[PDB]
Amino acid sequence: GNLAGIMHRPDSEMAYVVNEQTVNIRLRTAKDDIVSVELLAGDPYSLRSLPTDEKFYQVPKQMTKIMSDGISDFWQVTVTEPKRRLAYAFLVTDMLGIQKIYSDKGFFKVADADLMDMNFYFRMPFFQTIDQYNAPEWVTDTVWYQIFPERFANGDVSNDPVGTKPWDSTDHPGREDFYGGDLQGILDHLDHLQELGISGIYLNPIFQAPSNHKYDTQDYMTVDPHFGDAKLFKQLVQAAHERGIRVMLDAVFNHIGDKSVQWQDVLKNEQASPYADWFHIHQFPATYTPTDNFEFAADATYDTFDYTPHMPKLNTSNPEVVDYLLNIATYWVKEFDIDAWRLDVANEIDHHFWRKFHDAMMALKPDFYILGQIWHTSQSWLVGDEFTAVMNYSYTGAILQYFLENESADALVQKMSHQLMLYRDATNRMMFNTVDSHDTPRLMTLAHEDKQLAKSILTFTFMQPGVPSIYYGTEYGMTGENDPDDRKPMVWQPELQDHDLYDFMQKLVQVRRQVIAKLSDDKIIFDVIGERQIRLTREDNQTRIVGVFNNGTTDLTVAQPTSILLKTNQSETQLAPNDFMIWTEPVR
Amino acid sequence: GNLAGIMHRPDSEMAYVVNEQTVNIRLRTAKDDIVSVELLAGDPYSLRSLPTDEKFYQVPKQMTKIMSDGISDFWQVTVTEPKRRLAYAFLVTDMLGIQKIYSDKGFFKVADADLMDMNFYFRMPFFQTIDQYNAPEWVTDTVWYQIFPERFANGDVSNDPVGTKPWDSTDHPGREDFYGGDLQGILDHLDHLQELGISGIYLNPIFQAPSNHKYDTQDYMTVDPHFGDAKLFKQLVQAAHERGIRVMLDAVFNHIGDKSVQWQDVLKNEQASPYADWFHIHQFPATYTPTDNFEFAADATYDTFDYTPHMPKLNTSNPEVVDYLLNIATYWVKEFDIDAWRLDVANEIDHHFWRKFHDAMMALKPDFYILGQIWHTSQSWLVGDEFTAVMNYSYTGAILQYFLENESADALVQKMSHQLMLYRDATNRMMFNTVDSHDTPRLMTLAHEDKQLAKSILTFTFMQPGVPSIYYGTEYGMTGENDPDDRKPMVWQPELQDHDLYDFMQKLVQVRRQVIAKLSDDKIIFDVIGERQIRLTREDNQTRIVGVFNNGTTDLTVAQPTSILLKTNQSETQLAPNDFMIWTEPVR
Ligand SMILES: OC[C@H]1O[C@H](O[C@H]2[C@H](O)[C@@H](O)[C@@H](O[C@H]3[C@H](O)[C@@H](O)[C@@H](O)O[C@@H]3CO)O[C@@H]2CO)[C@H](O)[C@@H](O)[C@@H]1O
Ligand SMILES: OC[C@H]1O[C@H](O[C@H]2[C@H](O)[C@@H](O)[C@@H](O[C@H]3[C@H](O)[C@@H](O)[C@@H](O)O[C@@H]3CO)O[C@@H]2CO)[C@H](O)[C@@H](O)[C@@H]1O
Ligand SMILES: [Ca+2]
Ligand SMILES: [Ca+2]
Repeated sequence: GNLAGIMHRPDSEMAYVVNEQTVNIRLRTAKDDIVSVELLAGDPYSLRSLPTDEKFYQVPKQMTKIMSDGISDFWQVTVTEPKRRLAYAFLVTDMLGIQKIYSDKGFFKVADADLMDMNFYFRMPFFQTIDQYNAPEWVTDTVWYQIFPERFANGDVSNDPVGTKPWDSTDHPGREDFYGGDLQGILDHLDHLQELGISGIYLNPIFQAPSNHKYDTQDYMTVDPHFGDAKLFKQLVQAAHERGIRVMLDAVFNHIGDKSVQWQDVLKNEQASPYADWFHIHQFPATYTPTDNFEFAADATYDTFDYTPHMPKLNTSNPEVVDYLLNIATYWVKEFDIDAWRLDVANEIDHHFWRKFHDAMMALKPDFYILGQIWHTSQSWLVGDEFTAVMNYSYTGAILQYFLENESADALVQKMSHQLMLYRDATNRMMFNTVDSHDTPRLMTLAHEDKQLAKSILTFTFMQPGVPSIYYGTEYGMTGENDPDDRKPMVWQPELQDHDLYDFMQKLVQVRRQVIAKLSDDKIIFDVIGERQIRLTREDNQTRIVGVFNNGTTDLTVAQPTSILLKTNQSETQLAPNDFMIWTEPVR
Repeated sequence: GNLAGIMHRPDSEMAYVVNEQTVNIRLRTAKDDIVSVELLAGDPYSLRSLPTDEKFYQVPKQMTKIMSDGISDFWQVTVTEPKRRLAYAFLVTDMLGIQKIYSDKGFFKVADADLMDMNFYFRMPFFQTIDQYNAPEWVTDTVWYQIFPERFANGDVSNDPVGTKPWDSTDHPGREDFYGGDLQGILDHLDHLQELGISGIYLNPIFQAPSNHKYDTQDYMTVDPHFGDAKLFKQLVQAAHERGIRVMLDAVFNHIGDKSVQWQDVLKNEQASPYADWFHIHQFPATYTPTDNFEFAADATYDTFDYTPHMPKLNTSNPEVVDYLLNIATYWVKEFDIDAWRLDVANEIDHHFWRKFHDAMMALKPDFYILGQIWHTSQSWLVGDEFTAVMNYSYTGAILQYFLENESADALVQKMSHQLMLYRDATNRMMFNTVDSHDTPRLMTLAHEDKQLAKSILTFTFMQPGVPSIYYGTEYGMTGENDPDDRKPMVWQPELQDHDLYDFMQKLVQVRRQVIAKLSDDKIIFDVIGERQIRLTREDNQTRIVGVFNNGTTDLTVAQPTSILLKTNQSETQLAPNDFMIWTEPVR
């Protein structure tokens, strides 16, 4: 066997507590190298303390191969142990029939393994629910809608910025444009969101800031006055909740704007500022050389987001900054009852801070949802003591690459399988899946205005374990290249809206909320059935939902399903290129 | 190449912060499968934000193969980055000359890799010193001596337990014997410890408890009155410090004794006890069926250490228990100035508690030493936010197995290499190495009274990266099987002491403190030079210390060293079986 390809990391996503008496254990092996894996497991102390002749290693548990990423296979088993202490090792057999035991002490022939010594084994020493990962159940039933508030609806011309342009969804916005969108506009169109079927709103930043995007915060404790005021924000959250819609705000804690009181004080007083150590200033006075790009300087004497001199990095190791940020985080939850925080640039703030943030939020609301914006693998923030989930950019990015280019279905399934095996099972169901946002090109533009392709991408994404989100205007087919062109004014003129796509999105949201979300602890299966042909299955003990996606260049015939949920061809048996068909069937 | 054998886990012992601008990065590969590894690394944002044509991936950094465990090879490189943000990927070339890039996105041909996309890469997103592992420098210079206080010296007959036996180092103690050892006895023999050269004392538990070992605590806030009182303990710590000797106490926080006020209250009041939720009680009244073994019950209705009904497990998730234990931990440090805590059964207490414990201790004493007693791999407690180190049972156990049985030198070197690559480099230098203790058989008994073999084991262990400890009486050749026979009264009668071994131990302690501890960031090298023949090298930029160990059945000839530090044969060139020779030489 390929022993270098076998690995178990104790106390990780490969060995974790599910409830007071139950753990999940995983093993990695080299792809198709290992034929079977059994777990030897039980209470460590039982071996030499109990008077019985029976020993826990005499009764193996079979592990199941659950996924492969093309390089490795992943095996899993659930174990229950009333004594809430577990010692375990793996019996691995390769394709030639060579069996070894793999433990914390390495690889052995069974005959050479010291199976009576509790210290031979890997350990889950005591099952600690205080240390475990917990998923808030309400997220399961959510479909999110992301609003960039400057561009969703102008409900009040009287708060418009100077220079506001006429509302025109066909514009190509510049970086510094204003169109006057605000909180009253969101309130005015809650009916649209309820009719679409969404159950969560994700807002980009709404606190006082000079820009149209408001990531360069001036005051975290004030709704930007071009958007509204505290009374109006409270009204919006209550109106959303009345409609069964949760609210997630954007926390921009990595950096502050340079027009904040704190940064202006540093500019006035230099190192004698009370805020000097709230930042990362290498040389005083804090300075930079301007360039023709507002958002770039080569030589700022302080750390910044990216290279922009207008977003000085906050020193979140400073206890005064920790207290300031936790008071902000607490204020919006306690006073306005929001349901979730989306954490901007979350990876660049330290774990010590995020553990304090987690503890503060869960003390206010045990079912709070904490979503980190991170584009790369995020294991260290998803143990159970920091975030609930991250933006799932790597997962939706792989889906986009498959549909928009010509890679094999095997490649896509390998990438998705790799992603799922990075994290605990419950974590995977909390990941936030969006195919576009205020920082990437729009779906309809990536698809070159091929609506069938757009529908395929959305449907495939809405079948995945994580929770889906719709970026405002996707439901009407809005186009746009990357920022700022992905921030067009929302299309409210019916003559400019794709009504067929809107009808489709209503149906797809209902499949997600009424069928997918109501399975009970389901299994997902990825089957490559042909060249660029994928069968996706989700199934519990009662119900199987199946989606077939034909993204090759030939027609595909499938058996006529008895209960079709959603399809794009008029046929009940034929899929043309880029067609799909979703159906449901009882499990036999 | 064996791609299934290649792995990098970001934000772990494979990618960690050393100081504000510097990180260490490791890669695992299959043994001898990969010929070279280069790191491509730099500021993620530089790729698209800087106006220069130069890109960080155009200038690779070579990684060095530092260790192999017989299954995998491990590669390492240190990276400095003034922007304190790092994106990185690995260029790996196998034995056939096939080169691929390995990143957070998987394996690629270089030509297919999206090297201009910061999200292609693994990430160290911002270098957070608040999250890093820190090693206290003073531990570097320490040699510990472990005292089991009931058995070290009776300095006061007036506090002896009823039934105390005459002091006789030739006895085989029973489980419930008392010999009257106490704190005044330790004070009385500090001269012996200073003459031996030790610089740290590790005490087994000293707080009020009914047993001879005192792991069944009755009151954590009181020195056991058969050992002494608070005034005497303060005197002992001050006298130890005056001699340059640090003090480590044993914290028994997993379980309490059944004669504690808290457990007795549970027995009196059942679930109406104010302490009911300080424990893990499944059924009230808390009960068990006694057996002929005091330390065993099959059916206790509450969780216990092992299966002993006299050590109910504490519920360290309960905030009242957390506060109680942190107040104990703080009291002995603040009021008596101890230097370290050794944590009994540390793995069975939750990480949430240990993070609070760490924060409390470091707030009192930034250089505090926190040592966990854990027999299995301990990665999750050694990140930098919980313990400093653990008891290094797996490492010294491998050394014992080599010297006492007949395995190959390759096997030993593989096991030690595996251990070192589990942890950060600084952590490895904080691990606590003892070849015996109050829970295992004595060295001289394991060696079947072969003093040359005992000397070999001690010398080999004292050359390792971790800090060494001597269990009381090792320096005079005390014998003993496992507990209780490893707890004989200390041998103070000169006619019964091995004076040659004592002289040897003085010399070995001086080699450790005057030579090994004073190298500056050294490299350790393990060379297998023959059948059961090992050359161990430690070297910095000025000094190399070399030890050769001949544990085969033939004579071994070595070149005459110019500066021999320690040897067992009278020859300066010949090692007989079980001889060793340590020397020092300048690096050329
Ligand atoms: O002026 C700089 C920039 O500010 C705003 O960008 C924010 C993004 O909108 C937000 O989603 C987040 O994105 C960054 C990721 O966190 C980071 O890891 C890396 O991938 O870059 C992303 C894009 O910059 O954070 C930024 C900063 O708060 C504003 O929306 C942009 O128009 C503007 O260019
Ligand atoms: O009455 C039970 C037992 O109590 C005392 O044993 C302690 C050991 O001395 C101490 O070092 C520690 O050892 C345990 C390890 O933590 C645990 O992981 C596993 O390896 O078992 C070890 C040995 O029991 O803890 C125990 C309990 O506090 C006492 O010294 C013994 O004589 C007595 O048998
Ligand atoms: Ca407006
Ligand atoms: Ca005494």
